[PDB]
Parts: sequence; C-alpha cells; structure tokens
Amino acid sequence: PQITLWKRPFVTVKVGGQLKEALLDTGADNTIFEDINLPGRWKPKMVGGIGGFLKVREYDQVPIEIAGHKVIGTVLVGPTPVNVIGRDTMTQIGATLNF
Amino acid sequence: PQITLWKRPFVTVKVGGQLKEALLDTGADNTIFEDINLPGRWKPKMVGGIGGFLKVREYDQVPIEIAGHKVIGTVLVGPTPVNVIGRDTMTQIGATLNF
Ligand SMILES: CC(C)CN(C[C@@H](O)[C@H](Cc1ccccc1)NC(=O)O[C@H]1CO[C@H]2OCC[C@H]21)S(=O)(=O)c1ccc(N)cc1
Ligand SMILES: CC(C)CN(C[C@@H](O)[C@H](Cc1ccccc1)NC(=O)O[C@H]1CO[C@H]2OCC[C@H]21)S(=O)(=O)c1ccc(N)cc1
Repeated sequence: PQITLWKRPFVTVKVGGQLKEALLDTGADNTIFEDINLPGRWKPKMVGGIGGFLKVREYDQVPIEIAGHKVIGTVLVGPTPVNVIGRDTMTQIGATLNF
Repeated sequence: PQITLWKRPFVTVKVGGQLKEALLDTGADNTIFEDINLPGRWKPKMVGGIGGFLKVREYDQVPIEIAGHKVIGTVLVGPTPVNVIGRDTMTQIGATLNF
C-alpha cells in the first residue's frame, strides 16, 4: 500500500497470532503493544518518549504479520497509550517514507 | 526522496529563519521543536506521548521549509527531547508510507 497521513496510519497486524491494530510510527525505534498477552517469560526493558520513561516487558522471537508480510521480531509490551509499529519492524517489511 | 528506516529519518528544516534538523515522525500528530524563537502570538497546548504529557506553545501559520518544500501551518514549541515533523506538516508535502 501507499498510505497518506491525513489520519493516523493504523494497520491491522497479527502479533503472536493475535489480530491487533497499531500505528506505523517512523519516530519509534521499537514496536510496542499495550493490549496483547504473549506467552512465556519476558525481560525488563525501558523506553523513553516525549513525556519520560516506561518500564516494558520485552518478548523475543515473536511472529508479526502486516499486509501479507510475516516476520519474526522483538515486541515490547508496556503501558504505551497506543500500539506502535517501530522502525525495527518496518525495516523488516521494507516500508519507506516517500515524498 | 525514498527514505528507508534503518536509521532515524532526520531531515533538514528551515523554521524561524534557522536551519534545524527534525525527525520525520508518522506517529506524531503535530510538528514540535525545542528552543526556537517564533514571532507572533501563541496559545498554550498540551501533547501526550509515551511517558506522559508535554506543555507546549502553539504558533499558527508558521512557514516551514522541509528538505526544501515550503509549508505554512502549525508549529508547537516545547522541551521535546527531539524535534519532530508530524503528520500535519507531512501531509502538506504529500508524504506517504509505502510497503
Ligand atoms: C507515541 C506516538 C504516538 C506519539 N509520539 C511520537 C513518537 O513517534 C515518538 C517520537 C519521539 C522520539 C524520541 C523521543 C521522544 C519522542 N516516539 C517514541 O515515543 O518512541 C518510543 C518507542 O520507541 C523508542 O524509540 C524512540 C523513543 C521510544 S510523541 O513524541 O509522544 C508526539 C505526540 C504528539 C505530537 N504532536 C508529536 C509527538
Ligand atoms: C516552555 C514553553 C513551551 C511552555 N511553558 C511551560 C512552562 O512550564 C515552562 C517549562 C519550560 C521552560 C523552558 C524550557 C523547557 C520547559 N517554564 C517556563 O517558561 O519558565 C520560565 C520561567 O523561568 C525561566 O527560565 C526557565 C524557563 C523560563 S508555557 O508557555 O508557560 C505553557 C504552560 C502551559 C501550557 N499548557 C502550555 C505552555
């Protein structure tokens, strides 16, 4: 797809086999979800955004699918106010910003 | 250009007569700069991100030149950790996400 930016660029994403939606966010280094329950242990990680920091749970080798592209990546789970697909995942699906 | 996302997508911007650098951020609704001095009246606003809220000043009808494309629109000013170009500005230059 070729997505304009008049509205927030949410995409359908299946993460851990669960159908969710998340914002394609070129300003985010990492992919973060708030409304998923992933299996197994996780490791503590911290991320920093506009208003300060959050403690997140880092889950590794998680399957992610967007627009037919299935990849294996790192997913953070934490109190983000909105699910975001970061550059880590977007590079895997070959997304670019164009103008 | 076509911008891959292996590194943070910074672009050169001219705002308030000054050359600045800012992150092209499709997860940001609005453009925000730190420490730039704009003429005219502003209104107080708040923006919300990961980690909490940010107090900013909103200036309207601000010319911005983004990697050499002219736009007139809203510019927020406040202590963001990184200057961001948001969707409000990127829609004015026809930016799209492609995958
Ligand atoms: C979370 C988004 C929906 C909103 N943010 C834009 C976002 O792209 C920020 C943009 C950003 C970038 C750096 C620092 C602060 C904010 N990125 C971000 O928080 O990323 C975090 C997750 O991955 C990590 O990598 C970058 C920081 C971590 S935001 O900075 O809060 C924001 C909110 C409103 C406006 N108008 C402009 C920006
Ligand atoms: C920095 C501005 C973008 C925001 N200002 C918020 C304010 O808390 C800032 C917070 C602030 C200020 C500067 C840089 C980062 C953050 N403080 C401030 O101006 O303090 C002044 C008095 O001491 C002087 O030296 C320090 C700054 C000067 S503000 O214009 O008054 C403001 C207040 C409320 C809202 N909603 C939106 C904006």
